[PDB]
Amino acid sequence: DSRWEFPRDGLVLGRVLGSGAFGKVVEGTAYGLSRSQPVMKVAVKMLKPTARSSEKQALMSELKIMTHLGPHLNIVNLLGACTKSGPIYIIIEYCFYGDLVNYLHKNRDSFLGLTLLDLLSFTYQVARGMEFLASKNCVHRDLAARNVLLAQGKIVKICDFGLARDIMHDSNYVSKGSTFLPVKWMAPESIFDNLYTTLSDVWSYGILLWEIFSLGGTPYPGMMVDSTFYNKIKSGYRMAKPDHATSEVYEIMVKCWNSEPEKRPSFYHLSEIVENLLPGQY
Ligand SMILES: *CCC(=O)Nc1ccc(NC(=O)c2ccc(C)c(C#Cc3cnc4cccnn34)c2)cc1C(F)(F)F
Repeated sequence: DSRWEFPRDGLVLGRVLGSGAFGKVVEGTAYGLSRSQPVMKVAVKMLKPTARSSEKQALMSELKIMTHLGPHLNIVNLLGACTKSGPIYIIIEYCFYGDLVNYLHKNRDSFLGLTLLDLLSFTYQVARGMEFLASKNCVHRDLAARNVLLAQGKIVKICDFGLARDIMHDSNYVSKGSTFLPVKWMAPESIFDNLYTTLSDVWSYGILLWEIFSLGGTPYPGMMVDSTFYNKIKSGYRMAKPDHATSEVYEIMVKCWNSEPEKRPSFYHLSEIVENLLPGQY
């Protein structure tokens, strides 16, 4: 679609927010990208010179998929793109607080500020975002706190850095076969039987909830991903309750970690359940 196209001379590129082996996301400023906000801060995903044609095809397809998702409050907001007469730029609205892991770490010590209600809100918003993606038949496959951004007003924005994360030198991604995988976030059917569904996303959402209510802890702390780890998961091992989880929130996580995928709750039902834990009703 040509509606998305934005001229390069209207885009200022700044510091790198994140980089992988062949892609990167840079902070930027866009001039004339909105009539109402003629000077607006953005993030821009682009390829590095290192990238080959396979990684260039993936960026164009990523743009194509993002155009077809349409907008949702809890997904990163696609604003425009640069495609003609140059390398592909994907322009997204800048999320003030950055990624959720670092946000949780920065606010862990002053936690009562950051409140339990804020954590419940993040939990609810992610579920609403994942519900949207599922409705578009998009399986995330890498849902984790590191792939959740936070905009001002404390609004969750699910994202996927993809090529802009160095999964080869990130401890959260374990070598398996030809590539590196977020094993500690993956459902057993994904690890051992290579099945990726919304229901496997629901497992990852449970791991994400553990991240939130541990205030950014590493899942299965101390445990290396090895054959001992793999066998524990198949045998029904699950993480204990994080410090700042209520019993209700822990029960939600355990439901997400059912060994049988069809027994995990939908992202829609998850939204309702978390809603009843929040004060007030709309
Ligand atoms: C169906 C599966 C699917 O579509 N997954 C998917 C794949 C790719 C994305 N793309 C992004 O998340 C994305 C692209 C480009 C850019 C620039 C950004 C960003 C950013 C940003 C904004 N503010 C900050 C602050 C610090 C660091 N980074 N910032 C993101 C998305 C998806 C999705 F899962 F959403 F569908």
